[PDB]
Amino acid sequence: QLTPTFYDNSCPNVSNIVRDTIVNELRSDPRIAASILRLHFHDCFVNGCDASILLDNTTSFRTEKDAFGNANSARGFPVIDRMKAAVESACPRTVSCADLLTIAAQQSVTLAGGPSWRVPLGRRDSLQAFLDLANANLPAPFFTLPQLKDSFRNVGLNRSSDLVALSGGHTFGKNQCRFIMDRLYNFSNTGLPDPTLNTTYLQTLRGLCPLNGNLSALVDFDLRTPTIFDNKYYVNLEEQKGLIQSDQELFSSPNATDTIPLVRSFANSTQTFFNAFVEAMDRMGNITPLTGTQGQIRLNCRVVNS
Ligand code: HEM
Ligand SMILES: [Ca+2]
Ligand SMILES: [Ca+2]
Repeated sequence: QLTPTFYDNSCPNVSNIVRDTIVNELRSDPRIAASILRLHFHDCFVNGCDASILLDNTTSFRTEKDAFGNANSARGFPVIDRMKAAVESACPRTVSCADLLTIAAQQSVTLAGGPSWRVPLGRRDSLQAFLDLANANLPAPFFTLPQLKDSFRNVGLNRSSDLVALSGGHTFGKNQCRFIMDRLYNFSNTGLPDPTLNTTYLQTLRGLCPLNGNLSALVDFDLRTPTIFDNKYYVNLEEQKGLIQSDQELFSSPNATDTIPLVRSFANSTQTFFNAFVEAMDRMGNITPLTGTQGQIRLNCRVVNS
């Protein structure tokens, strides 16, 4: 069983070391908090939160970094190496990369203005990476609501609250133009924009992402508070201003009978959202972890110990 007090004796200052690292990085890169939270999400959705995503290529297995959901998208790996080194110095061979990334995700949310809580700990590190599983398990922005629900259920999160609350991670961070081009100019081969996208916002997004333009150009997920972790993400959905298809479907999909009330509830109360986010985050952080003597305490998050 994972427990929040796992390192209270072996490495009491682990959380503080992680926090300090993120604080320093944020000065030069205000996007790092969002990036780190996303890394934890992509870790947990593939064989569980086992730091499998942090592993680099080997001649026996490919890195998840080349998955369709990670390539030229996932970022912040050097920052993780930095805090890991700092933690190894303070507490040699004690904190697993999987736990480190979980704490980093929680601290990132808090630093961005979100809720503060102690995450369950005790996870251990994987002995391999899973590229095929990542391509199969990571959801895509073009998924319909039923597909989004299927993706979450596939990894163990059955609750619509899990999906709606965790999608709140899009209250900050960046998104490439490439992922919304269809919504802007030709959605579902209709030759028309996605009707669920607010027409005023459509104009703005088209100006940021012109047809035949730079597909790698970045746009803010939350037009209200781009770098602050708050419930504004849901207020946007209510006004048809969710950035990607998967965002707006939580409120506009024909299958959203169960998610609409959750979206409204989170838009109406920050407390309601924050409570749900912590609950969902801990549930996601509890997906098939390696514990006890299973796996290892990786010294270099990029490679399995030898
Ligand atoms: C429900 C399905 C989800 C889909 C389809 C999805 C899709 C995406 C896409 C397309 C991007 C843009 C990547 C890029 O342009 O490079 C992204 C970014 C991001 N996502 Fe999600 N996401 C989902 C769920 C989540 C969850 C559960 C979290 C965390 C709790 C999360 C946190 C983030 C963050 C913070 C970013 C910004 C990262 C950065 O700026 O570096 N996402 N997501
Ligand atoms: Ca993983
Ligand atoms: Ca925000």
